[PDB]
Amino acid sequence: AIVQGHNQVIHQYFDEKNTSGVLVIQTDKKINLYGNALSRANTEYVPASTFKMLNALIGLENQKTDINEIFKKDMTLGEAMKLSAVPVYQELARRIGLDLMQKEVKRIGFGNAEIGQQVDNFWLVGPLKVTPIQEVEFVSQLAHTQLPFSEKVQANVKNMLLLEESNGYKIFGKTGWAADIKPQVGWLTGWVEQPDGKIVAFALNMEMRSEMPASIRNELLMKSLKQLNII
Ligand SMILES: *C(=O)[C@H]([C@@H](C)O)[C@H]1C[C@@H](SCC/N=C\N)C(C(=O)O)=N1
Repeated sequence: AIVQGHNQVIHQYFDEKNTSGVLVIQTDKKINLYGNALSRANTEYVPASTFKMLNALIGLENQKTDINEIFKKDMTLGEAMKLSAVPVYQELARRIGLDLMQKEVKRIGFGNAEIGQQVDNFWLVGPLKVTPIQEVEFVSQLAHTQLPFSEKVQANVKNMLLLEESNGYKIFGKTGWAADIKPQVGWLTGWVEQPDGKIVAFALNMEMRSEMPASIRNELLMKSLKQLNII
């Protein structure tokens, strides 16, 4: 059920950036693998900023914040979803607390579900790790309102993840970059809502280097989605 797709062209997209990457695509429970390092799909990596999605779900579900709260630029949880915003989501993680965080991460079963003893950095340097296949499954469940959280909480977090609209397609997702571990890990995890309402989920995972532009992840994602006729 998890197979290499028609990967002739996309393999070369990653080769031209001289790095190792995988793109996982999930349609209705069919998963296909693309890129030039397909073994990455079942390899565990720190989630980095992609964990903000689950942090937000947990914080909103447990009424540790709400979508209108202004965190002292002064900004909301949703505004902070796009930005670096280490202070907002670190503050939210401290409000949740280590015990509730570990309980929720175990209930969701996210990755290896281990968060250690420091509630405000376990997603960046370990010990929490997750595979790209696990990330695409998680975000597919979010997109379909199938996670075990309030429907309204899931809708509110989805609304924070809109990256852009084009020609009737909506692209939702979340970037991550673990720059302080070696090798560095880059993420772009999300989904496409096609004009007729169909959902196609993706998880891009690649080795980063410090000279790369952050936009390299979106660049590779968009050219691959176009080649696959997903957009
Ligand atoms: C999450 O992955 C990042 C922080 C919150 O941990 C957040 C910030 C930027 S990375 C900043 C450094 N750039 C290169 N080393 C980011 C991202 O671009 O995905 N996410």
